[PDB]
Amino acid sequence: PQITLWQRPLVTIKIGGQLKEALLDTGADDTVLEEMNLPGRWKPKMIGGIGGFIKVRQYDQILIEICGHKAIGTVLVGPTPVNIIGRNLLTQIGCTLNF
Amino acid sequence: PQITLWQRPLVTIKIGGQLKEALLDTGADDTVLEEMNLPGRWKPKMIGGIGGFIKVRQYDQILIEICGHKAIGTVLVGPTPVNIIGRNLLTQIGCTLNF
Ligand SMILES: COc1cc(CN2C(=O)N(Cc3ccc(O)c(OC)c3)N(Cc3ccccc3)C[C@@H](O)[C@H]2Cc2ccccc2)ccc1O
Repeated sequence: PQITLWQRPLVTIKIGGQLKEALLDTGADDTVLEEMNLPGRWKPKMIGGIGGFIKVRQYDQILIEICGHKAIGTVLVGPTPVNIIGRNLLTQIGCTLNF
Repeated sequence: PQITLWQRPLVTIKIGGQLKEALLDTGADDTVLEEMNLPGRWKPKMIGGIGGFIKVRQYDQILIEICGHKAIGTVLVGPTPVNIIGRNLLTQIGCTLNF
């Protein structure tokens, strides 16, 4: 769909059998979700944002359905205030910026 | 123009006579730029990001040219690692997210 930016670009996602709302974030290279019950192995990683860095658990090959569209990619899970869908998954659902 | 998201969405901006590159960021409510010379009065403010909070100076009614489109709005200046154009100015240049 076309999303104007007068309010935050929030979308419903289904990940690990759970329903969540997440921000479509063109400034984010990675997808990072708040702490959740997600199965399997993960590697430690660190990401830096405004205000500093956070330690996240990195899961690969995770299925996410973002507004009905399936995608599989890396998901970082950790102490973010907001669920973020970043550019690694936005390219997969064919999302563009237009002006 | 239409911008796909395989690379960071960076654009040239002109602000206070100086030329800079900035990220088009739909996850950012506000525009925050690295420390720069900027004329005027300002109010201290704090913004929260992924690793925590930073103190910024808020400048109102600042002219910014973003890819040859002029906009006037609030600009926050402070210790961000990247120049961020957030939704307060993205709606002014008519930017939409599409998928
Ligand atoms: C509430 O408004 C604002 C919020 C921010 C902070 N914020 C961040 O901390 N991240 C960091 C980041 C997240 C995920 C990544 O995958 C990443 O990699 C580049 C960086 N970036 C900006 C950034 C990019 C590169 C380097 C440093 C910073 C994406 C933003 O939308 C936003 C995400 C966010 C929104 C709301 C709450 C928490 C985080 C900035 C400006 C604002 O006006």
